[PDB]
Amino acid sequence: NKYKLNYKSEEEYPDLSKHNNHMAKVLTPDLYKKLRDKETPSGFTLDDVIQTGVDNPGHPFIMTVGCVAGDEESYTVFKDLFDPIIQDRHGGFKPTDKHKTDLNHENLKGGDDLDPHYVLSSRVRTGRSIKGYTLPPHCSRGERRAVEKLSVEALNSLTGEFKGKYYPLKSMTEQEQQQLIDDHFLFDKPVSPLLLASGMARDWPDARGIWHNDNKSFLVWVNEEDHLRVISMEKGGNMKEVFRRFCVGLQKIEEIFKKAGHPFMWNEHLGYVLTCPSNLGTGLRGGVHVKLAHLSKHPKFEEILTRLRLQKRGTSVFDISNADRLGSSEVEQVQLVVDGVKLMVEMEKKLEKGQSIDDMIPAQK
Amino acid sequence: NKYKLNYKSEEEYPDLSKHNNHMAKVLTPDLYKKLRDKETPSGFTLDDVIQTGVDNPGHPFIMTVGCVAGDEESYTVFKDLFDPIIQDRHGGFKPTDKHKTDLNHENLKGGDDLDPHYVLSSRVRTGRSIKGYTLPPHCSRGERRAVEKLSVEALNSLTGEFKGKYYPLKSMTEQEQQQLIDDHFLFDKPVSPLLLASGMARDWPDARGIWHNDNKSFLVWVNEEDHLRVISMEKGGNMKEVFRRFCVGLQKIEEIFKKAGHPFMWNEHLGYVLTCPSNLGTGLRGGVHVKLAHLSKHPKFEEILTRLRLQKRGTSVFDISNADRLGSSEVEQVQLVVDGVKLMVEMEKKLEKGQSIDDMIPAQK
Repeated sequence: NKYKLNYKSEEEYPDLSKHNNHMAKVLTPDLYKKLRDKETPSGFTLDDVIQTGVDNPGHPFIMTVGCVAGDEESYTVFKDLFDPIIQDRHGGFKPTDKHKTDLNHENLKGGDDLDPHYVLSSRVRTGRSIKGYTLPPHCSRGERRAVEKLSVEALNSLTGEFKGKYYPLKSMTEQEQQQLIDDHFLFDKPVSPLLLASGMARDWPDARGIWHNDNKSFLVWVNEEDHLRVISMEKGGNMKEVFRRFCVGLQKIEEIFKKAGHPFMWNEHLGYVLTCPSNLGTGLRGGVHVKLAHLSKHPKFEEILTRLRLQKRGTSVFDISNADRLGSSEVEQVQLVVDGVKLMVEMEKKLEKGQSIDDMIPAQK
Repeated sequence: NKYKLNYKSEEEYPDLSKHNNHMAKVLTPDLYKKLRDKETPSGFTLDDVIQTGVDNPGHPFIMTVGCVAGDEESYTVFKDLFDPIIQDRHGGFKPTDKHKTDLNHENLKGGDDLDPHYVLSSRVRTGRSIKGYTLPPHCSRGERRAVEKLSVEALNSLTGEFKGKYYPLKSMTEQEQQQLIDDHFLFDKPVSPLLLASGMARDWPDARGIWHNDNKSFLVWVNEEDHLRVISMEKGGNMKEVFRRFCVGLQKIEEIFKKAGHPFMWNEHLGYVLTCPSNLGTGLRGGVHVKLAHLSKHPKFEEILTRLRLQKRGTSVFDISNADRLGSSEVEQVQLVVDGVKLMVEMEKKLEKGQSIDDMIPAQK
């Protein structure tokens, strides 16, 4: 990435011509001129935020964020870039709005145990950053190793439902690796160019690794896209339990990290901070794998997804999850999943009977 | 890449465990400790030289250099790393040896017009760096654009045998591009991980481009692996003429660049400097495409290649070229090509007749 202030702003300004990303829509020659000479306490500059957006012009059909933060201070130092990108990507969320965090699983009160004939598996995942180290697109091997070191020691101390074991990618045996492959716990070097272009793939697999509890119901990936990626999963429909395991496991790693002088990066405005702006706030994606045989063929599938504020992705089973991140707490996001997936299983149980279905007005369930 | 001097040398030292590259053989904890705090006038550090070697452990069968220079001063500033790597890769070439350059095509005197029934095409290529800008793994868009700017204006002024036209990759029409594809003049974004890991692919295709004369006998690629890549080619066997066009065209771009305050990077010890250490000296690769029907099946093909000091690669036609770069001048390298390919066509004309063949002792032809 890197700039050179001996050069004129216009000589260094990126050619964002046929680019279709949140970064390219916001950058103007002035914004670059104004912020091109700044940098974070760690040496992270604007050229470094926008690099992956200069390299990846993408496709007109879909918009990527096109930029990353290498620090907790990148969001502040370069707020004039990030601010409008955050308001756009996250539905008008202003520079002056606040993000409420809610990990009291007891507040899911009104959320349940979804139909096993339709919900194959239930799952909640989030991403965390650790205060004190820079984010993956910038962190040094020393920083990476410290994050891995701190995490492994926290995880190794966990006990009971949370007792588990760590699996470094570097010295992984074929047996240890095939297991993880058919356990769905494995990750490898990023092939995505949006990921590769921000420089977060350097030194692979130094300090990267995989941790999971003995029950294989709780998983943590270390040093991949963000310092930590945590997941609570289950076969079936007990979303309450998946969220509760998730919440309790998170609070146990969080206090160990607090005590060591390294809490999860978090601020009243952005909630939990992570490397990609589209993940700010909760970093959460709670979802299910549902059999929507008829509903998915229905003309109003897309619209019903939108009004329930959920979204889907491949796997006639779909991976449906909440679509919000900033502006709403985790209890409210996993609440919308329980609600709209309950509704959709009802709708599917009607079409099975040749009956017509009824949508709800927007933003509920 | 990047380091952090607040960290202990051992916390930042790379895990070069099962790596098989020239860099990994030379780095020791002390060498890193000693040089990790240095940097070139441009900000280029050791983490930046060795990065592509930390990322690419490679294959035990073949050795890669595993490091790059982002400056003319990287070779000096980090001489303790580069020095032994250069002596190893280039056959004992000491820190105190000198490189003689020889672009007097008249000195090819004793070199000719190779057999057209066996030599399909003749070709000489080299790489150049332009003094004043950093090398591709580090250069900014501003620097890249300046190199492109300076080159295009030099090339555009050339006339006669050398009149030509420039083709930017950025605004290339499909017609302009298919032509170049079936003209064998086209290049695109690097897929090699050794290339991608040193950061030289940033901003693609900003400031990259393709230039060729009207005769399609002279070609220059701008801002790809090195600032410039120049090639003189021809169908057939007139190696004298391919070298002469090559030498004359090079001297014409060289004087234009001298006059502007930007000569080709060159020093009495390393000859022409380029981003990869394996290319130092001449950066030259003169070669031919030869029909070696019987000789290539011969048990002593590999050995005869070695004693002639040539090497081959795919395309029963082979692409045979000189194997040396540092320690020998260009006239001596293209001389070894004319000589050994003349010898090999003779050998092939014997096997065609059921006769036995005779090798020469090492380092000649």
